[PDB]
Amino acid sequence: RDTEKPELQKITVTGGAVLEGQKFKIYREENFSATIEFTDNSGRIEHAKFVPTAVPAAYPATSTVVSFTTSNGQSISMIVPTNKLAKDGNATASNPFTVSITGSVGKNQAVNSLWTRYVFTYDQEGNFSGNTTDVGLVKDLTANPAAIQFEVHAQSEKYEPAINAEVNRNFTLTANSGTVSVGEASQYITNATGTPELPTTGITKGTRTTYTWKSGTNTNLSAGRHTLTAVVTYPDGSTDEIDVSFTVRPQT
Ligand SMILES: [Ca+2]
Ligand SMILES: [Ca+2]
Repeated sequence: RDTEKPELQKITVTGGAVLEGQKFKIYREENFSATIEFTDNSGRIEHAKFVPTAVPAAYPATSTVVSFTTSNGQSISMIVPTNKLAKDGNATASNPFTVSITGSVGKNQAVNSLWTRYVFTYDQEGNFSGNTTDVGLVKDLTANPAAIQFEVHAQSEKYEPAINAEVNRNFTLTANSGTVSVGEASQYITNATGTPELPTTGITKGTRTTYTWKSGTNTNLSAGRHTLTAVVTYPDGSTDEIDVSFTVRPQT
């Protein structure tokens, strides 16, 4: 008889999260999705569930869709395709049993917020993936292979604004002006080469990236050299600040 536990083989993620082992590092106001793949030596998994603790690890049972709120009307969902359970060959290396995760986190959810959930799969004999350890109690995500975490990060951690090299910042005054206006910050700012394109909208309706001059910035510049600070505010309200040089010369 089968006395071998099903085995979590692989996790994949897409969109607004980064995977570190069993932890999903999620940037606010961005959709993400994930898959977790399991195999069993029998080739068949009978039950699969997501639960908030490890207490019911050993009890074979199935969940459909479970979720939790993440502020700003947003949520994370954990989904089992239950109609694929309890079929021969549904959990082989070439056809792993796959559960999905999808959602997003609202801007009002604090940075470093952390949720723990547990995913269990069961073969027909009732052997289960993972174990009964409470990773909160032992302060160690890795102590239970069934544990997964969702950790909230600021969009400012993901993005790196840079200066658009093609836009002129060396100005010459006209014949009869003491100043020249630098105008809008947005014309000078882009994403650093090889880093993610800056967001436009968030998930919360009405959220969007802004490009402004830092409070206290004078924008009508007289002759000389200047350094101005531009503020990129992401949809989640976190910010990068980038210093931008300008030169103002008199007309000959
Ligand atoms: Ca088995
Ligand atoms: Ca940044």
